[PDB]
Amino acid sequence: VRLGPKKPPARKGSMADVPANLMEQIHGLETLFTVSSEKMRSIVKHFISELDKGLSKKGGNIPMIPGWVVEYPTGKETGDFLALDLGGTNLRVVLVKLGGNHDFDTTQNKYRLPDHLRTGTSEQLWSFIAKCLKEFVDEWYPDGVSEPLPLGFTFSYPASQKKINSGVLQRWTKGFDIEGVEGHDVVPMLQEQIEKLNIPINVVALINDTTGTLVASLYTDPQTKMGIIIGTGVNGAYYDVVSGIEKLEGLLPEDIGPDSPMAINCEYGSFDNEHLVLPRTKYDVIIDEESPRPGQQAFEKMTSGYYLGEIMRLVLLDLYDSGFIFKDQDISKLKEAYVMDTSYPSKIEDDPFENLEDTDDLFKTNLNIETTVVERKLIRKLAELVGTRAARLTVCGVSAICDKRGYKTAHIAADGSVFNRYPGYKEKAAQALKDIYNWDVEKMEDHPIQLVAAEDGSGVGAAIIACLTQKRLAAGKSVGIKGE
Amino acid sequence: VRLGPKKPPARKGSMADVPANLMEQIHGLETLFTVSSEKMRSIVKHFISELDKGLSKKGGNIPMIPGWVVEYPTGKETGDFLALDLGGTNLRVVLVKLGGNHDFDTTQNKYRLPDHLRTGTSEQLWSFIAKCLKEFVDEWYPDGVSEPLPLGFTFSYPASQKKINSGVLQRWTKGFDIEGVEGHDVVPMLQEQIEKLNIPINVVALINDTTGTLVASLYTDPQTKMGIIIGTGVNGAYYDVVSGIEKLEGLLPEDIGPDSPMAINCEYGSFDNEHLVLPRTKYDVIIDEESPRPGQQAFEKMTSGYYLGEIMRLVLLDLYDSGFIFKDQDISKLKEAYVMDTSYPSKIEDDPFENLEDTDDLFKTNLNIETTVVERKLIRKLAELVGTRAARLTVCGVSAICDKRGYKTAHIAADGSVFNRYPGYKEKAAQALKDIYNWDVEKMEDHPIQLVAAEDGSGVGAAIIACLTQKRLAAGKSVGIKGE
Repeated sequence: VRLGPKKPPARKGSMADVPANLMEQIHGLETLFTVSSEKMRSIVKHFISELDKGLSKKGGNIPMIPGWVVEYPTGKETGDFLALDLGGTNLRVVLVKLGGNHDFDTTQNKYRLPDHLRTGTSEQLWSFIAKCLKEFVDEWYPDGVSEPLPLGFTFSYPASQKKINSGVLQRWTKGFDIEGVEGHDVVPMLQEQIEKLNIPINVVALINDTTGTLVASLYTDPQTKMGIIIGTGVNGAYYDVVSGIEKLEGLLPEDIGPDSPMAINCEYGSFDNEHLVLPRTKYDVIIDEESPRPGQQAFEKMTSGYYLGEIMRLVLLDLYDSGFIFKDQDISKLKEAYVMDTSYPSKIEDDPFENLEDTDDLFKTNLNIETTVVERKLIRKLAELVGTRAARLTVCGVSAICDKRGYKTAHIAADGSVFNRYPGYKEKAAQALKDIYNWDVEKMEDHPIQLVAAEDGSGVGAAIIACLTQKRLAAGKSVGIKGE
Repeated sequence: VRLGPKKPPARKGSMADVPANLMEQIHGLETLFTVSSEKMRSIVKHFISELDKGLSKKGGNIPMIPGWVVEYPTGKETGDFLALDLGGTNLRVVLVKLGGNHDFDTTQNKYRLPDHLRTGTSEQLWSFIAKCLKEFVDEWYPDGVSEPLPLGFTFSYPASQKKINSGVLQRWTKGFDIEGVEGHDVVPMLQEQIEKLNIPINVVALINDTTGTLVASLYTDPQTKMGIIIGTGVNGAYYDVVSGIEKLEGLLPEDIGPDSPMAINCEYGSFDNEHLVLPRTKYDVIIDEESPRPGQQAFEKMTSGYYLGEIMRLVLLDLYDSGFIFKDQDISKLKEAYVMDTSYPSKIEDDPFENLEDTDDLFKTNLNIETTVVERKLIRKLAELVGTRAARLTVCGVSAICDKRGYKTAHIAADGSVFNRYPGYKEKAAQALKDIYNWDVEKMEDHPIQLVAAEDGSGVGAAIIACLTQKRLAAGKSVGIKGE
């Protein structure tokens, strides 16, 4: 039925019928968008320097935020832990029972926030969350608990913390506008409503979701060396060592000593805001100039899935202006910024046909543009270049973290819409790693450093970080700066 | 992010808070929609009697159509062969190179049919298809070929054939309405257009796609015993033996002997149109009575994914009318036939939350109905019952074919949107085979009869049947009834 259920083979992609003038333009696009293996190596050297610089006292464009997880999960932890994952529209409550053999069981609910909460009072927001937590606990522990359930709170809003059981909101985003919260620690605000309702929970950790991706995945997969999100936003987290963090010198208690692990939330979207190494094209420059913050987020702009259609849009417009393509078409829909989302390069890269009929129907239907087959062949080459460049640049952050820490082998626990859904992304990223290291290895499943699907960072990961944190808190081991 | 990239585990699905009166209706639904293994076995006995009846001279509700493939592919076939698949919106052209080691390579194009084709003239249709084939051959064979390319034509319209290289259209479907084709053999009509354009192709076979699914999958997977489609429509194909086909007695040449294999396209959607054996409910009766052809396609109506939402819509409306659910809601959407497509039970079965928030959002957003959590638990149970009943009744068809032919081990090469995408469908069907055979086996890979993904029947399958047929035609071996 249709093409049958199995993944169609890649199209042959003959260029024999493409006229010389378009072939010249395609080869021009290859020089603008191709990232050489040696170029990746060059970017990784700079990236390692900038990781180091973000951990220094002077700091750098990469935040390199300490995540206050100062131990590795062993996979042998047991017990019941909660996670709260607060988004802009919904929250999720997860009960994780850790089985102590790299395994876990989950029970989870999701609650839609009423639309007035976002602009309501502080107390009503924390009240709503505590009400959801009471309803969930009352059901799953109808006879109560012997000890309070430790909870890990994924709060992925700009926030700072001097210890793991704290989060001082810096500024509301994802929609919110509530008074009396910016500049305050949210952990006591949530805990106060929890205690007001006599719910047996202690909020012991506040985290970024990518730190949670790292930790949940290392609990299940002991080869895990990094958590990476490759989607609309981008981020990476990994464990560095305290002796490598100059900006914490003089701030730590003796029980977070120089050889302690320390999870880092890199927030590396701002890598190369100086615009030195990343291969920004005139199209990337336009994107940046037209973005909400020109000059910010350089690495994110170069690797996020959000921009991949817009790159194509601007290139196609440039080709149309130069008189090469769409000569007798009405291209008005193409002039709309972001009209081409990530589905465009994805559907074009997935097209299994030599005549590129999926790509034909996509342009005719969505943009009112008729194409010749050789135009579609240029379009398909361009989509391939854009998806492949994004993968090759994302793996530079992977290779920089691995080389910084001396990981010769690693599983890189990955999540995000580009990793999970972009066509051929896993193949592109594996070939990119192989190109960087020049490995003599036949199959991608045998690569020394390889991306694998992550465990749930904002749910499971927050619950396992709560476990690790409660173990320290109970023993009186520090999980923050001296005195905090 | 979200719930992380891996399939969430199944929800716990506690029924502890469901009031007694609603819990009685839930258990009533479970009794009504569960198909016991004892009932599966009984259905299979009647299904086998009906397969035998369809092959008899007097015939029966199951067509049991001889497919005129009278040999098994060995996997040693080599060479270049074409397939054409004509659907209602497009046609697909496929070049299949057979490697001689159960292996093949494909090169394919897809041509969208001009708007006017479906209602234009026969000449317009066959001339369009020939033009597409000319453009395709002229490209992949620019210096021509040393022998004409044999072509398999997947023409999945009601048609009769007295030999494989023929198809006399009975009735257009899929929106076609072309004068001067019904009651005529379409093979010479296509061949004439190919010859007018001097394209080096011989149309050697016309097939139903399910016959293609059987043969392509047996070429690649020597354990294949059946091809099965579980989608919007349902069908199954397998090899019987000529001595087992009474309705061909007296009609065959000596070289299609009593021991020859014969592929059968069952068209078993009409099994039990008498409505005596399948466990219909009043809801299935309403679906049949309200359908375009009441009393037809009984087995299709009980196993196709097309009706799974509509079964739920009717059950839910019945429970509302009875006063049990949605009291005080505006249920007018529930009153629209086919408002609930297959995505409803699919999304509901995938909902990972104990409070069924995905199901809550689906009902509010799409149906304008607010639910209590206990209503959603009834809705979820109903979706599981409906998907599970469909899987177990499809497995009765599989088990009837295996038991008819004495297959105690088999790969069942499966395709269609239900098999490929319906949540948990592969585990539902594997459990159903274990139940009917009462196998003492823990792991699915140890199951002696298993559904596996099919190879492409309408492309690769048609091309492989062209290959088998060409070898016979060249040698003078028959592929049809005497004299045809």
